[PDB]
Amino acid sequence: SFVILFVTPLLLLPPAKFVRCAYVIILMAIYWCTEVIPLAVTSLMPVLLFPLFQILDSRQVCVQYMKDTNMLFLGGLIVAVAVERWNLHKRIALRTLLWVGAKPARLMLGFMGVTALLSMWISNTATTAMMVPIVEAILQQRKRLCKAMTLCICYAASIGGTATLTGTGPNVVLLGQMNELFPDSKDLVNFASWFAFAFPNMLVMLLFAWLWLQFVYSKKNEKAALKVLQEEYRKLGPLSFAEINVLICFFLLVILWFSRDPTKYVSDATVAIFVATLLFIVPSQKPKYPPPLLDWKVTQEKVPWGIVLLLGGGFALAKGSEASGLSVWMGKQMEPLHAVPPAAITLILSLLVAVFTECTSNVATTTLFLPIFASMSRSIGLNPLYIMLPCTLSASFAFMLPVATPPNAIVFTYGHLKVADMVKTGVIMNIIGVFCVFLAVNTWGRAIFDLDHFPDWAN
Amino acid sequence: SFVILFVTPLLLLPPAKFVRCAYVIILMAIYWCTEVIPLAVTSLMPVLLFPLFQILDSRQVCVQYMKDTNMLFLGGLIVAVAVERWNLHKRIALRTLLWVGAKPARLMLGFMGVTALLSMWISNTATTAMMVPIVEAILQQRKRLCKAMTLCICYAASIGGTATLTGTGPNVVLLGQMNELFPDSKDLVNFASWFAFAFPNMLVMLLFAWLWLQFVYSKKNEKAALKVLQEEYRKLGPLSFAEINVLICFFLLVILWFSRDPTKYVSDATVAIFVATLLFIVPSQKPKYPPPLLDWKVTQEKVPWGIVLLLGGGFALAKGSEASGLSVWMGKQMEPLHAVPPAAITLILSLLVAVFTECTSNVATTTLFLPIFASMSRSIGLNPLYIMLPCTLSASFAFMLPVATPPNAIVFTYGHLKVADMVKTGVIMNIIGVFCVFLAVNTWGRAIFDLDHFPDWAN
Repeated sequence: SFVILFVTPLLLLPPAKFVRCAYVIILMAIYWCTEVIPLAVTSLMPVLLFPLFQILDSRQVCVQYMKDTNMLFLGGLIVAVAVERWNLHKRIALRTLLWVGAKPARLMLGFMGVTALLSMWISNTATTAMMVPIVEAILQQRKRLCKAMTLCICYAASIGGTATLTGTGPNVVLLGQMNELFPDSKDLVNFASWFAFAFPNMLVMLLFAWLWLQFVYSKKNEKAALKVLQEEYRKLGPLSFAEINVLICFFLLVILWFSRDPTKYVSDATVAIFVATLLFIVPSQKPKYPPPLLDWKVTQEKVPWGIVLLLGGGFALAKGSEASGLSVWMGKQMEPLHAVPPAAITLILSLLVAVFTECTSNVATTTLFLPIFASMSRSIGLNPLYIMLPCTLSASFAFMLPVATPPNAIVFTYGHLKVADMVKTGVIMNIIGVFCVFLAVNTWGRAIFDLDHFPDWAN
Repeated sequence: SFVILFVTPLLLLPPAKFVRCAYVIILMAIYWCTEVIPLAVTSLMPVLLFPLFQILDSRQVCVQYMKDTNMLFLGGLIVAVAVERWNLHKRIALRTLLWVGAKPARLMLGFMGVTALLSMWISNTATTAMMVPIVEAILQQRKRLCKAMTLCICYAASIGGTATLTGTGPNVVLLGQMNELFPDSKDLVNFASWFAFAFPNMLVMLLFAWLWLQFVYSKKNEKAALKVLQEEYRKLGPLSFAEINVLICFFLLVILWFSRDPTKYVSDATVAIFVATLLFIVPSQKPKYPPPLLDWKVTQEKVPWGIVLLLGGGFALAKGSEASGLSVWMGKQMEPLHAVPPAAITLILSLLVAVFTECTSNVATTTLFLPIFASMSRSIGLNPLYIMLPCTLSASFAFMLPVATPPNAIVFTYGHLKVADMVKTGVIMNIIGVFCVFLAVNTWGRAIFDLDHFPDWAN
């Protein structure tokens, strides 16, 4: 019940400041998992508790909630709001679905592919909420096929969100934790490098996921799917001037992100804010002044400020833990794990994170786990990325339960899925994702991020 | 037109870093006044421009957008959302209106008083939006009386918002500018001290405003007003458990604010966040688990995150100006004003700010003006509060034009008001407010804030 979770851990107070910080983290973790209070409200607990426990005064805690990574996430959110408002993502989805065809194998392949590619830029929740209605329309016009198609949308959304830093919350958590715990790693992880590392990983995950879904689960079926796609495309209207401007702004954002990383004042957040500002200036109609692509009302009602506060609370947790000496204590405690082969450590941690994300939020899960893993990596003399990147990717492997991530809840809202089918498919999804992420980290992740050597920024 | 304001100042680039910061500030000021892009989007321009002009890199700029004052404002906003959601503010308004009576003089007095007291805690926009419908209902059940009653609601809302730090945006701007420009002034300005200084000032403004409105502008009229108030009170329902809990949480917030100021880790933001968190825990119904007073959905859709970003942009402007050496340059330039008597300087500045707020947002106006006035005060060896407090109070004196502040727009949305009547009444409002604020700053503001001496935190 809520009462036992609300009251009992809060009254655990009877020590050292690192013990108080560990208590704050454990209480926040319990509130993350149990959802007794909202995620953003839980993320505000550092402001409440660190001054009370004298870890950081209110000024230090409050200045941790908006940062470079948080601003980059906000800019990406604004761009995503612009894309969703002018209905460009559905246009891309329908165009690519028409291009790939409608035969059931390639139909599922195209659905998973477009969901993954759109989830790189649009949020996984929004991508799933847009894509599932098309699946429902096609199915209405086999039970195994229905459940496979419902699962594939959320599975591909979760996989594709990992490909870009702004694609999913755990990636932004990883970037913020890298800047907090390892400040000397100046933009080593960025949009270009993270893309170069995760997009092939995302493609491998998508291919193996599609293969497994074909394993576990035709003319007029193709004709019905084509009819549905064409009818959905006709009501979309002609490619409008606003959609063209949004696409141009998005392409400019992508080009500036990938070109910035082929003193350094300009970062990825600067590019995101630049394009977001342009979205409030670029007209939505031909002048023949026409309204801009975005106004502050829709940006206000559509931006998930709760996730921004969640990221800020994660950064405040990192700051309080680093200042209070908790991270040093954890590193000293679990350095006797320097006897294990790093590969086995990565496999075990990825499996544990993938399992743990089935019960709680991906962003909260990676927020809780990344400081511990970074302390381990610093203690055992291993590259922090070599641990954090696979664990950050595994934080998005919410495949077993509908309550694991909002895309699973969205797909489970429809009646084609039961809990049992989802858990049987999701265990193999978790194993496949862990294997693919392991292979990527051990094969081309090493070249991109220099995982073979202990970096200087890890001390 | 928008095009000339969009393009021409942006292309002014052909110098010294302080010149570039001054250019950024001037461009932001033009965008504040002209409203070419939204206020929050304009507040994000430091992130775009300071890295481009090499004043501050993206990490320094982005960390300025959430701070102690911004968190306190957010907590107060959450508490206000809780009050508005459970319809407690309307209950207080109707109860006090029934208590004061319905005779036209005391009717207007009670309306102005309750609007001022509610605007201390609820936002001026929300207070006006709640209060004007009661006025309309009473009037429906003399043209001069109608226009007087419509003006008085927004006038009292603007006056009452000054009484508390969270009452209006300019006060939060003043607190943030005090922490930015004068870091050594540890919580010299706080909720308790600002209340002790401004609540008598607010009362004097309210009394003189009511007197002037009676100057420029009965049984069954009283009976109709009483009938309207009673009927509005009956549909409100009995005092519910949720309203009692919200009132208790509000009283706890007020008590903790006033008792904290009869190392220092706990601040007013800590109290605001504590009460806001309690609003997500305290039940809204008798357990007989019942839903809490707040959930994150309504808090998300009701909190003005745009104003939070506006405050953050103001803090980033202050940081970039202080770092770039612009403030030193302005102080050196306008120290030849050390020949004027401080009282004349305060009168002139208060008049200029009160006039300038008629054309642009109060928050933007005080954001633009406070750094210049602080630089003046530092240069001429005068207490910065002795200049900033009257100017911060005058920033809320939006009385002449409907476009000056959202309360004026709300009251002007109804047809009882024309622009001419509003400007004639508002010029005398501005003069009266400037005089009252001058008297308060020179009589009891000196005792509270030690305005007679140049403080050490002003260097």
